[PDB]
Amino acid sequence: SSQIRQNYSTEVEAAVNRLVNLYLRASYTYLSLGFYFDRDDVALEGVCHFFRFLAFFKAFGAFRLLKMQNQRGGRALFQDLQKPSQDEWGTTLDAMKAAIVLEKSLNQALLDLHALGSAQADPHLCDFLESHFLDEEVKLIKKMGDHLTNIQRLVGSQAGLGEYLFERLTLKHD
Amino acid sequence: SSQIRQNYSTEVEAAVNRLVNLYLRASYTYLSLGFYFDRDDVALEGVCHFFRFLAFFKAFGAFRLLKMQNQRGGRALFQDLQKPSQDEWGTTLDAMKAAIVLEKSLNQALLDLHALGSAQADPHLCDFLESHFLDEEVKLIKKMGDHLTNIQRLVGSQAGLGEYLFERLTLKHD
Amino acid sequence: SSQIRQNYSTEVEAAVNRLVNLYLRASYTYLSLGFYFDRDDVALEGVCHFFRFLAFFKAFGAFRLLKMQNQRGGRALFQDLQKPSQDEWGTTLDAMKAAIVLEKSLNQALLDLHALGSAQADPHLCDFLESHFLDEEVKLIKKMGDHLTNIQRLVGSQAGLGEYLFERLTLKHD
Amino acid sequence: SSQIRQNYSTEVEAAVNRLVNLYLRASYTYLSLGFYFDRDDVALEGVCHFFRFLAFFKAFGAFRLLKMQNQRGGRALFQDLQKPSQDEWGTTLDAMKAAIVLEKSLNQALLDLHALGSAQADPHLCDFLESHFLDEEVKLIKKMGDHLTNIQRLVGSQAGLGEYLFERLTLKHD
Amino acid sequence: SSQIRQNYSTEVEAAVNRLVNLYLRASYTYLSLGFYFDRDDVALEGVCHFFRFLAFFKAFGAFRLLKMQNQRGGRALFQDLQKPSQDEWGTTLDAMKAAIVLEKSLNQALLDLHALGSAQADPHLCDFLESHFLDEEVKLIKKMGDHLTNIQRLVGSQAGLGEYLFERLTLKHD
Amino acid sequence: SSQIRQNYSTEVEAAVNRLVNLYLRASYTYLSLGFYFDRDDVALEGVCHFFRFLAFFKAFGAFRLLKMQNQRGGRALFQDLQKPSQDEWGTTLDAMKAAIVLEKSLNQALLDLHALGSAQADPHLCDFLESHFLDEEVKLIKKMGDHLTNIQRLVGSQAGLGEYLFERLTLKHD
Ligand SMILES: [Cl-]
Ligand SMILES: [Cl-]
Ligand SMILES: [Cl-]
Ligand SMILES: [Cl-]
Ligand SMILES: [Cl-]
Ligand SMILES: [Cl-]
Repeated sequence: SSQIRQNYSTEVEAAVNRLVNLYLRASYTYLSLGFYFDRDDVALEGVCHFFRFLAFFKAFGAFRLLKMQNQRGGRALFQDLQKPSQDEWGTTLDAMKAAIVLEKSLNQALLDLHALGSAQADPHLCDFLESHFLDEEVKLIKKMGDHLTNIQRLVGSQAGLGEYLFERLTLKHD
Repeated sequence: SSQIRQNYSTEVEAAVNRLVNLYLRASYTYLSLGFYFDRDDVALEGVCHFFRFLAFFKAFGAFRLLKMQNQRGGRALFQDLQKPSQDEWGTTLDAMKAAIVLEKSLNQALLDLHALGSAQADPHLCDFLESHFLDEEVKLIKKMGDHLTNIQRLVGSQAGLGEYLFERLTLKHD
Repeated sequence: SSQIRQNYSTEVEAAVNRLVNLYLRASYTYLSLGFYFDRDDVALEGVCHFFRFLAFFKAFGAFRLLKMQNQRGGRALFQDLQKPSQDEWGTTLDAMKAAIVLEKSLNQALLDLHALGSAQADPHLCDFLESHFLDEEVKLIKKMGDHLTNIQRLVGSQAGLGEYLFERLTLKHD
Repeated sequence: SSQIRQNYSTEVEAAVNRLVNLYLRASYTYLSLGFYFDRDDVALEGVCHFFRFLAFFKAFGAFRLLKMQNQRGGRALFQDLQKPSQDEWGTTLDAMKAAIVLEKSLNQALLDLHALGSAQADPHLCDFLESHFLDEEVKLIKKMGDHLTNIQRLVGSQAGLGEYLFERLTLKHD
Repeated sequence: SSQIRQNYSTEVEAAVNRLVNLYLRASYTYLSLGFYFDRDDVALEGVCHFFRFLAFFKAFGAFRLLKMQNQRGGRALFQDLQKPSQDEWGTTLDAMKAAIVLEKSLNQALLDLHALGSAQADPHLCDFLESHFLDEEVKLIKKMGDHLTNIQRLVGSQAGLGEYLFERLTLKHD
Repeated sequence: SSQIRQNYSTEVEAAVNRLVNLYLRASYTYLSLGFYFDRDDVALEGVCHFFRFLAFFKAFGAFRLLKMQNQRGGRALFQDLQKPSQDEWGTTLDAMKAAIVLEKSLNQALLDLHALGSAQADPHLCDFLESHFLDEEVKLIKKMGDHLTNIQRLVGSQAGLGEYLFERLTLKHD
């Protein structure tokens, strides 16, 4: 079969392809979230920019996984990409909750693939995830949790005021 | 008649003169809105600056239309410029609603003139509007809609606080 | 009434609004003169540029008056802007004569408002006109008189030659 | 409904959403083509880079369409993204033929949407496609046709030699 | 037939080839006008330079049309280029009148090809002409009309003096 | 007749006009060759660029001849420009052979005009050709001969491979 493949199981190869799909689905979800916040009747630029950046970031993750698949002699296989779970995303709070849920699911998938790699004595795979994904993911979830907490603190009798202030004073815009 | 005029109908020539009037009326309306927000008892600099800029922008549009009238061999004809519809403009929300109404009317006038040009097989006219007015107008209306949405989100028990915060954190001032 | 208004009569406030109208009418007249000289069958760029600049200059004068109205606690009130006195402006000589007539009328209006301010013991108003309008106006009328004299000297059996040479050698173009 | 929507038909809105799907599907197809050419048993870097760039370019096209949908007051709706038509793409020639087929299909979709816009008297839509998509698409198809011709000229008894030389001397690598 | 041709009619292809011929004929006419004004017994450098530049400009137009023909998959076909209508071009006025006549004929040909493109639902063709030819042509005809008017104003008892002054003070030389 | 003409025969004047025609015909032939090699089904950029440059170079030669005609007091006379000998130009080899044939014909025409000048004791004419045309022409024919030899060496069982390699490694492209 492959002239380069070594210590690279069919199980890991398949799970890498599945993880690419999950990252591209996440990218697609973030594209939808970003354009929702760009609507004239939502109009929260800082939220749009936050999710738009994550769409690019998740696509980059898929690209890195696909590059690694080839470096190890595996074969990239693509599947249909499921549309995002929602067409409208509600409030900034609703969206940030959905994002944390998505990220925890991606994180569990990274942890599951790491555990498979460990079980299969594939240290290149384990290091790859540890070096390029696990800490990036922990840092992103921490940031979303921080944001969630600030959004929640700003919700009261005055939800619109809080939603505006969060977008203007925490999120990057211009 | 003209040594240069070619494929330039009397109907388009007249409609161009009418459109100049509409743009200058819009400029005048924006001058009034700007100075209203500069009043010591209104005092919203960011709103003043927003409308003052649009007054200049609409005058520029009229200048471009008049330059084109001459480039095509038509004759600029000016009519009286009607005073703005109001002497006092209410809240930022009231003003931004009035501006969107004005812009939609200008947009319909651009679309009507484009349709006349198309019907008269005048592609220079059509391209002129498409290249210098149609997208500029769509972009401006999108921005006003975004602003309207943010102003509306900030209205509640605390309308003054919201009006101040919008002017300070969304609109350009200094 | 106003939290800032002091020593600012209703008569001066009204006369300031009237003077804004006169300056905007003058701006409009200069816009018409400029585009007339831009016609393919007139084609005197230096004359077009001269009047176009005056259109901007007169609008600036109206802006300064409106800013002052607000600084004093008065209320800007806009009226319809009458179309210019002519649709076609004749020769450079005819146009420059019309401009001097317009400027003398604006000057008389400045002098009349100054006299009202003096009579009402409003030195801020008097100084405002003296510092930003009276000398600017005298300088502009002197320049137009100089131009008129040169245009007249160039009129003879060869009026077209003189009109061309004045536009090329006295007026700014490029 | 929308505070900004004007002259924007439901038919165009739906067709824009469909066109976004087509552009994202094209991006996905190009991602697959690129990683196929990055395989250790294919190893044609210049071809990988060509298709990888087109994946980014087609995603950019979808982003521009989605931005426009919002600028016009329409609502972005996403659908499932179908996996590419092939898992393996054959030779450079096979791939370049598949790309031209894909591009002609995207081009027909642009032309169809332009015709709908024209029929609906939507000049903003027509100009948008003309200014940002029609010529870009014609230029890309011309380049692929040029490439196809050069690949074909290099096919003979020595197909591998030709495939290597095309990748090294025509396509960008490093 | 062509691997790239799409939505490109035989009628448009033929009309593009005809238009190339017209632009090259115009270039040739301008070459002749330029060298006539370079004669020692004509000696009007500014007029020579004006027409020489237009010869280059019209050739550039033909080059752009030929590039587009290829981008669309059509086939460039060249025909004999007819010599200019005159061997001697008379006065600057005679020449500028001939140039405006030539330009109006080229403009009508552009408008005719645009109308054919519109009728054939070929928006790439329509946009190409609108973006690279229609406004350039309107601007050039406006300039020639301006020149004609100035030349005419300078004709009187003293035609030679006027012809010299126009060449020295309006046209670019050095 | 001419105030400047001296030692400039009617025979040389006529032959100069004929030579201008030949150079412009050559320019036209090179324009056709260049656009043929730009076809999507030919696609040899380096060959297109080679012939496109020669089209410009031959037009420059005609311009220099026309400038000289005027410097000597002769009168430029233009004739119809015959279309190129072919609509399709075959292979790079076929085209380069046609170009050498064209250049040898231009060279013979230069030599014939030089011999006429010598016979008529017109040393300005002789020097003009020697200084600006004879060596340029010898250098160009040497380059085409070098190219012909390299194209011929690359023709064998693998003509397409050779044609590609010549265009990529000898001719300038980018
Ligand atoms: Cl499937
Ligand atoms: Cl009236
Ligand atoms: Cl009224
Ligand atoms: Cl679904
Ligand atoms: Cl023939
Ligand atoms: Cl003939």
